[PDB]
Amino acid sequence: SIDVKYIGVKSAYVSYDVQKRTIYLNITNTLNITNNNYYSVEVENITAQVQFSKTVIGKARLNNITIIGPLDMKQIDYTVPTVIAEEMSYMYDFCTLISIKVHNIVLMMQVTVTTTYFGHSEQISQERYQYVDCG
Amino acid sequence: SIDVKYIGVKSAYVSYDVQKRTIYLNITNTLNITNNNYYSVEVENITAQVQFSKTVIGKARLNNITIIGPLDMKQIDYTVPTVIAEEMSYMYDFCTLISIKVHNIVLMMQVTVTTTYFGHSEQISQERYQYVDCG
Amino acid sequence: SIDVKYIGVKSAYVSYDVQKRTIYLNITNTLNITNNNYYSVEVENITAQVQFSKTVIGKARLNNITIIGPLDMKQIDYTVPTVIAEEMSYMYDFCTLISIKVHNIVLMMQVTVTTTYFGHSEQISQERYQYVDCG
Repeated sequence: SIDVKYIGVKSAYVSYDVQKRTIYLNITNTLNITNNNYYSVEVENITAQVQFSKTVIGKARLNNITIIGPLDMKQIDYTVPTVIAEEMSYMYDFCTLISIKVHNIVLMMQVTVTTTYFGHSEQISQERYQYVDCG
Repeated sequence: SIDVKYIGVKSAYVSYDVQKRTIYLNITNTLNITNNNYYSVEVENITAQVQFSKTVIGKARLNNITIIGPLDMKQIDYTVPTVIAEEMSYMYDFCTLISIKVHNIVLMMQVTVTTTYFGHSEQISQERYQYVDCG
Repeated sequence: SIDVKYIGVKSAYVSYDVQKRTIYLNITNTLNITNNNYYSVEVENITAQVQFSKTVIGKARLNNITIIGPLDMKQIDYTVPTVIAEEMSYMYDFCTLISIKVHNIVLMMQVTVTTTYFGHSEQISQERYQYVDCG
């Protein structure tokens, strides 16, 4: 990868930015640029590539075979009872949360059992996260 | 990888930035640039690449075979009972949280059982995180 | 990898930045740059690469075979009971948290059982983290 940048606020080549309650008087500028970028990414000069796969079974006897794939889940349990009794009193709540399995991002590729691969593979993730905000 | 940058606020080539309650008077500037970037990334000169895979079974007897994949889960349990009794009193809450399995990012690649791979593979993650904010 | 930089606030080539309550008067500047960058990353001159894999089973007898993958979980348990009784009194809370298995980032690659690999592999992670903020 090339130039995978995360900028918090602002990005530029040249910036003359002026913000607040300042004062200019008689400012002069100038700029001369000769930029050039000969990207030559991910090029191939191949004569004979032979991917392959096979299986040969002869005079065999096979019984009770099991091939699971990854990331299984079984017999899980969640129990979040919230009981509230009360009598002749005073209560008050604010910004109460109960969270179970709260996802944000799930990126999956080549999640297989068998995988012959030739080439490139990328996974990029840029974000600004904030779960709870109260006051 | 090339140029994987995380900038907190601001990024530039040249920056003349002026912020607050300042004073300019008779400023002069100038710039002469000859930038150039001959990226030649990830190039191939291959004559004969032969990926492969196979299996040969002959006059065999196989019984009760099991091949799990990675990242299994079984018989897990969570129990978060929240009971509140009360009598002739006063209560008050603010910014109360109960979190179970709160994910943000999950990036998975080539999560397999068998994997023949030829080439490149990347995984980039840039972020600004903040879970709880109260007051 | 090349140029994997984490900058807290600001990044530049040249910076003339002026912030607050300052005073300029009759400033002069000048700049002459001849930058150049001949990246030649990850190049290949290969004549014959032969990845491979195989299995041959003959006149065999195999019984009760098990091949788990990595990162299993079994019979786990969590028990966080929160009981509150009260009588003729006064209570008060603020910014109370109960967290169980709170993830932020999970990056996984080539999490396999078998893996023939030829090439490159990267995993980059840049972040600014903050869990709880109260007051």
